[PDB]
Amino acid sequence: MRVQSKGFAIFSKDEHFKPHDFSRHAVGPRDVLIDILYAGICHSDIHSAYSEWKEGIYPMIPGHEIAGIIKEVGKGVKKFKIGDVVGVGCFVNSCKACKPCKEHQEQFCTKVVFTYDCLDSFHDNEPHMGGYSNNIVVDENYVISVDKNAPLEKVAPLLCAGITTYSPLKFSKVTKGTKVGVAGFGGLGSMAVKYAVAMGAEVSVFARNEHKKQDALSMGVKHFYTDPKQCKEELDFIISTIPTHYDLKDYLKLLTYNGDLALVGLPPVEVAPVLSVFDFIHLGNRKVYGSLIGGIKETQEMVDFSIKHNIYPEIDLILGKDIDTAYHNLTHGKAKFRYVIDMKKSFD
Amino acid sequence: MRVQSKGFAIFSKDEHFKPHDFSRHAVGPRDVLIDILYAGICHSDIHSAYSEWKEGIYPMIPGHEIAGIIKEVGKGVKKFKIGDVVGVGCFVNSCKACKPCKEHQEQFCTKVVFTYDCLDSFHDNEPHMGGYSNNIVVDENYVISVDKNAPLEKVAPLLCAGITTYSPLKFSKVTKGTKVGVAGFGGLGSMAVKYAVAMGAEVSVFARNEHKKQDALSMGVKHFYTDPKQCKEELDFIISTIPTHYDLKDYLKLLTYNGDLALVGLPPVEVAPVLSVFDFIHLGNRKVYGSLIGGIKETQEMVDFSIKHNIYPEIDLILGKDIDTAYHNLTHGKAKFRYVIDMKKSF
Ligand SMILES: NC(=O)C1=CN([C@@H]2O[C@H](COP(=O)(O)OP(=O)(O)OC[C@H]3O[C@@H](n4cnc5c(N)ncnc54)[C@H](OP(=O)(O)O)[C@@H]3O)[C@@H](O)[C@H]2O)C=CC1
Ligand SMILES: NC(=O)C1=CN([C@@H]2O[C@H](COP(=O)(O)OP(=O)(O)OC[C@H]3O[C@@H](n4cnc5c(N)ncnc54)[C@H](OP(=O)(O)O)[C@@H]3O)[C@@H](O)[C@H]2O)C=CC1
Ligand SMILES: [Zn+2]
Ligand SMILES: [Zn+2]
Ligand SMILES: [Zn+2]
Ligand SMILES: [Zn+2]
Repeated sequence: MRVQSKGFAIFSKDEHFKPHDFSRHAVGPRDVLIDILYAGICHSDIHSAYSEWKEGIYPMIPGHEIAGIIKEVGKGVKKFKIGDVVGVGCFVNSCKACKPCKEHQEQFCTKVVFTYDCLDSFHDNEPHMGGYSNNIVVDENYVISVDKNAPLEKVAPLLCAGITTYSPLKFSKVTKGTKVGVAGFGGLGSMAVKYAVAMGAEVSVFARNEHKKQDALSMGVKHFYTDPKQCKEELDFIISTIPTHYDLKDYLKLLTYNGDLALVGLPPVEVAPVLSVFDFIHLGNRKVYGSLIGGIKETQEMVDFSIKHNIYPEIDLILGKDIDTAYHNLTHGKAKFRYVIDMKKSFD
Repeated sequence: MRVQSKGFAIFSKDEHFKPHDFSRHAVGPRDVLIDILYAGICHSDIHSAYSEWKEGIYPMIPGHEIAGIIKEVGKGVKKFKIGDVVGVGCFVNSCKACKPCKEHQEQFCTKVVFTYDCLDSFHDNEPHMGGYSNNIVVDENYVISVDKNAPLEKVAPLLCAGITTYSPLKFSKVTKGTKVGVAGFGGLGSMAVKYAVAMGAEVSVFARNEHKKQDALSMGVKHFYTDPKQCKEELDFIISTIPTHYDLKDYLKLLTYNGDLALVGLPPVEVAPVLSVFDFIHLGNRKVYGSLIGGIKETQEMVDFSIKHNIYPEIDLILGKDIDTAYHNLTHGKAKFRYVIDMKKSF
């Protein structure tokens, strides 16, 4: 039997979100049915909702920062029981037979099923629906285990903001004394800041004004800039989470010899920056790479780490009916860090 | 007293080379006068000659692969004597006072003087003339010491093709068992192969056809492709020397996790490939950087290493009057590896 669901859907790129009844695939012998308690809003939600990257699949239900409780399990499930506290991230399935799947980087699988705005090739190519909803059905190998005493409203954005920034920090070996820049001081940015500080880094933040400078300082940030040109120092590592137009050269030039610039931010495609061969050679010996989310394994490692060291996103709790207001704030320079939807209260 | 010279000049971006008489600044107290014996031809000479990157300064005398013999020294010269065999690469002066200068990366000095197609601010902003000529006057700190018995025609291209490929291989710590790809099998491509092979790497070459497949095999190349999509394994390190349009993503996607793509090739600016943020993220965990020539100190080390291990470019000797044919061959797929001008025989 298909699982009945409800959530907050957008029907085309210029409309408002509305309550939407729908259904998901039946609980298969390896699936679990999760009741969703908290749903983080990521800026990827907005880019997808508005078709800023590509043409979206509508009706769309975004949200891929999911924290909840296991209500039901398929009969072959071994990794979870009813009552378990869990999280779901940016994808819910992959082919499990390719090189990326075998290397625990399922996010690069060519048959990866992202949580929303993506056809589910494992269920007759039906559109997958995200986390702005009351439940979700996920193959057990894509579910993150969460400590039952962790604050669940704070856990939810670890599922995307947390892994996406944790991953390149570890990949570039950020450690004690590493000079780290964080460009874009929002949901991902503040997680990058917290992890780099917990890792022993000396952290610089680049924002567009000083509205959150005190929160930066309170996080242990050593330099706060409102323009990359103000930074007079060479950095070893920079993570750019910027979701609007900018010039990659302004950051690449800040790096020391053999420094890394890790790109996670994803502006709309028509304004997204590029680097040419001439740019790399002019600013030579400074390395650039991209990072996409993380694998299931490293996502589990990151959640475990974050709960252990009490490293959580700064969140503001809202209801499903506030989604349009949250998206406005996030696109007009009015947001703080993460918004999180209290899904139980939204569905009274 | 200005030094008198002659060589082979282009007078605008769409013309043929012509014999040209000209003069150079006098031998200053830290300068040496060098008699040019062999002048390597670099594709950078063509891009500059043809204004493919920016507005050229004409008349222009390219060549930044110079081997020769010191004929005079200024009175304050302390590293060189008359008779020393030496090389000159892509630049002839710098501020000496910035941080790149001090860290032996003079090629990044904002006041660097490139060997040609560049105004020399140390000499009243006059255009500097390169190596397609009988002589050159260079500050001694920009001159490379060359073993007096090394084969000078094969030394000349070390001064640019050598350092440019040697530097990123060292920077990326290519070593025994590293899987290395080299894209564009021409002057820099062949040097890069020979270094990587000498360093014990497993080497793949990427060309546009198989005309030089047997030569790759001769040099110890393990795999030869005519399309990057042919390559079915992951590479630790790729150096791209390509001077025409291509899609960077075809190479980036061949790198293993934590692999390096090193960019040195510089196609005309109007068709220079780019990577967007979307490209990097879709192809995550694979690092890209550019490399520019090398500093003097690393250039000296590269030359010492090459000479000591007998690692030399494959060269074909030509006359100065054959410059246009050589440029033709290099822009029409008919070149082998490096052309070198036999300067003593060119006048
Ligand atoms: N796997 C991946 O690679 C992932 C990528 N992302 C992408 O990361 C980007 C950021 O996500 P999220 O953290 O949720 O975004 P949010 O808006 O929280 O944060 C973006 C931040 O960047 C600041 N900002 C915007 N433009 C600039 C600029 N030009 N310079 C400096 N700061 C700027 C914004 O502040 P203000 O507007 O108030 O000035 C805001 O604080 C999005 O494009 C999202 O799609 C997200 C998850 C995963
Ligand atoms: N410091 C720096 O960064 C420096 C950069 N350079 C740049 O390096 C580039 C190459 O220099 P050089 O080695 O002298 O050039 P040459 O022409 O010797 O060699 C280039 C090679 O690339 C091959 N080739 C051309 N297009 C492609 C393609 N799309 N895919 C694969 N192979 C291709 C050519 O073969 P064919 O055309 O016959 O198919 C040729 O064999 C130039 O842009 C030059 O300016 C040079 C010195 C220093
Ligand atoms: Zn996200
Ligand atoms: Zn797969
Ligand atoms: Zn300088
Ligand atoms: Zn050159």
